Amino acid sequence: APQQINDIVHRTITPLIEQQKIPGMAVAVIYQGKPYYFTWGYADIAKKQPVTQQTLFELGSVSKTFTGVLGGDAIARGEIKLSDPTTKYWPELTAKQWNGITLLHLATYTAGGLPLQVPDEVKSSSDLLRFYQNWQPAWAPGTQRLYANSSIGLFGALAVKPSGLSFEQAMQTRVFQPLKLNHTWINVPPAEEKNYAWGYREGKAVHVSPGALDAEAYGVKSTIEDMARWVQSNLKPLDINEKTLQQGIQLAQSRYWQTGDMYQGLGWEMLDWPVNPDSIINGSDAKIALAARPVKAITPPTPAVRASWVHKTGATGGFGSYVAFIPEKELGIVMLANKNYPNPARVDAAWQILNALQ
Ligand SMILES: *[B]([O])([O])[C]([N]C(=O)[C]C1=[C][C]=[C]S1)C1=[C][C]=[C][C]=[C]1
Ligand SMILES: [K+]
Repeated sequence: APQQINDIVHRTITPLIEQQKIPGMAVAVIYQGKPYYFTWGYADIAKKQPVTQQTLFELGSVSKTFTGVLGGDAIARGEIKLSDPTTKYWPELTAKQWNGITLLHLATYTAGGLPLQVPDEVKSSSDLLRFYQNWQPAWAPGTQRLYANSSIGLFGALAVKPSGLSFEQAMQTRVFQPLKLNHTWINVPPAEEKNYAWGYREGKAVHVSPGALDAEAYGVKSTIEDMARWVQSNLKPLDINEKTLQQGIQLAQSRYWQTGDMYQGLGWEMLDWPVNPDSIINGSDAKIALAARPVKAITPPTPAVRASWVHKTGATGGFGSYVAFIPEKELGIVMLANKNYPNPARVDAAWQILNALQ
């Protein structure tokens, strides 16, 4: 690798791993559009398996960027519209609080305070309908943002209904396969288990447990190579040959709502660049508090702005992920770890690397 990239990555990441006691980590830097890869430590401490470029990590909520792009692809195909009422795709949702809640609201966490998590007791399709029917919004639609797996999760499930495919099949056929993400999975096949890192929580090896709307909200596993390819695809959507997928990516980085310095896309979140990491932390879900924030509608949404810091954090019980990129600089980073360590530390490291290289 170019020595400047080698140096800033190692000089940043080695102390981060020490500070945070991270067992294993993989990083990719995308510079002038080429990926450069770095690995440290262990995918499996007990079996002494190193992190490699082929190691699978749980992306956690970075999965929402795939969900948002898959939804964008469905809009581009003319299967759904973000202006559609939720009830067009789920007419069984007859409770009157749903009147006025659109797919846009679900996708962007603005439906009125859908909860963060779907309860563990929701096990069946019947259970899931009961949950949404019984939910009482705190706020009118389109007035406050409250980050929520139950919101964008439901968006993903509904978005694929016109296709006639399961969510997983749709993601595979319409996003993973066209982009050559051949080691990216909603369900890790047995053949790939040799690559699947363990997550570590309180020093115990753990993997994400099944849950309602898991695929849609937090269920993707991927390698550093495929994640670098995902960043490249999102940096340069005009190089994508499949027209609806190119359009979908563009829709997911459109700016739909503003809160403070932050703009909400479909899965992706964005700020204007230049921006400093304290302002990114407070302008994002990377902060340690669960924040209800009033939002301003961007009427109509601003198309994807090249001068942006585009990012997403993710976690599972045992993993912590971060992706950020700046389109007008052809520059991005992926950080995958098998420990859920504090978000500000992720952003700090990412910014330190990208600002050195831009
Ligand atoms: B995401 O913001 O990373 C999301 N992830 C998950 O819900 C997956 C997890 C399973 C167990 C622990 S995290 C998230 C939302 C709200 C709280 C934490 C993580
Ligand atoms: K599920």
